[PDB]
Amino acid sequence: TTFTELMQQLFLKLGLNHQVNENDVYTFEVDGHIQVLIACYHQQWVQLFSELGADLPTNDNLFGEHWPAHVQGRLDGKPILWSQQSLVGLDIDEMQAWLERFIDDIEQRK
Amino acid sequence: TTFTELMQQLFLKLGLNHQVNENDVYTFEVDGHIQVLIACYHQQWVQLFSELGADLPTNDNLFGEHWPAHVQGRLDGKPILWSQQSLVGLDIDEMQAWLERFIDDIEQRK
Ligand SMILES: [Pt+2]
Ligand SMILES: [Pt+2]
Repeated sequence: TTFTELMQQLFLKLGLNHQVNENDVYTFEVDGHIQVLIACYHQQWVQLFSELGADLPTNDNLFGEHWPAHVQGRLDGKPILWSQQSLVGLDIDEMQAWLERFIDDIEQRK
Repeated sequence: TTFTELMQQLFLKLGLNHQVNENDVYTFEVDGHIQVLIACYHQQWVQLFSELGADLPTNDNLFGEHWPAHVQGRLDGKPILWSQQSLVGLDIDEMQAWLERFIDDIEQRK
């Protein structure tokens, strides 16, 4: 199905409150300090995004730890974490696991 | 089809010589200075890998420039570039374009 269908089914299932902006980007907060953005690009890629605060900028950024990989980047000089995967074949179960996995990773870093 | 089917069809089409090792990793050289490794992990992910020499380690590593993204990492303190995408939905045409695109990117950096 489309990104929104997936997104809806996702939040409507996990009973989590969400926030969609004008550009069609979903946001969900973990506890009270973790914000995760989820957008779809070019009708194929699902992007995850979350800020890290003032984490250890020294990250080798190799693939292997996660599938897909969690990449640490520099935005506004400020540390961020992102993950991407194609929509094709993406089921609600994989979506949930990927998120949990990304959420988990965020905490361990912050 | 499987990774190998794809891989074969790829090299057998572009008329490029290749080299498969013991771990089932394909290698292809561009001109005489560019080596690209292609492996499949967990029967789902196709990984691209190539060394950069002594490039500018200062890379923000944001998504957006390419789909999928070309990530710059540190392996053995030495700069590398990688890209990953799921096998599902992956056709020989996308494979070729992704490679060309990765190859291109390597050159511009080295
Ligand atoms: Pt597009
Ligand atoms: Pt596996």
